[PDB]
Amino acid sequence: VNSFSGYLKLTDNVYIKNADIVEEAKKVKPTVVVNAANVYLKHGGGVAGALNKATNNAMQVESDDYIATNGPLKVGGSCVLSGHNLAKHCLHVVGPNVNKGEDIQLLKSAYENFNQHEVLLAPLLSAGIFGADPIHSLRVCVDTVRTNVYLAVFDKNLYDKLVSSFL
Ligand SMILES: NC(=O)c1c[nH]c2ncnc(NN3C(=O)CC[C@H]3c3cccs3)c12
Repeated sequence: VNSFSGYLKLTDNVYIKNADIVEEAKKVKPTVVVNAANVYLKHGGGVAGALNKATNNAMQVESDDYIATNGPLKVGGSCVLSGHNLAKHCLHVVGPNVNKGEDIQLLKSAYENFNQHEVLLAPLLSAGIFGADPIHSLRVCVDTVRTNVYLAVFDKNLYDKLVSSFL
């Protein structure tokens, strides 16, 4: 039994809510919040910009040090950094950005990173401003992640569409 409230059960291990992941993080303080990152950990907009803003830019400062030491991530890859005031840890996961011309088949690899953590609060990878089909992303999530995932989808119309079309 955990502290997530109001989530709609989709499968054995996947749940969903119409909420801002940032506000969910401030309320639950989960062990792991997932960031929808890019390979440079440049947190300008989307989920990343919103999370980073909520940390008063501390996420970006930490991320710049990480990149200076380790270089960029891979598309489909991840790294674990601090969750700052929002969670114990932040798992920065790079889904492919179709609007940048990145390869859609890498979305499954991106979701595989979730399996290294027992419970996660997460956004819908590669959707929104990342340009991929959100129905496809939810499908890949449910078919790839085996650990317990609490998905927050900010857009109300999209949330309703995702629930109503889910198989
Ligand atoms: N400014 C924002 O994008 C958000 C701020 N809080 C959020 N909490 C949940 N989801 C959000 N965005 N996203 C969707 O609505 C579906 C896809 C997902 C995205 C993932 C990567 C880029 S956008 C946001």
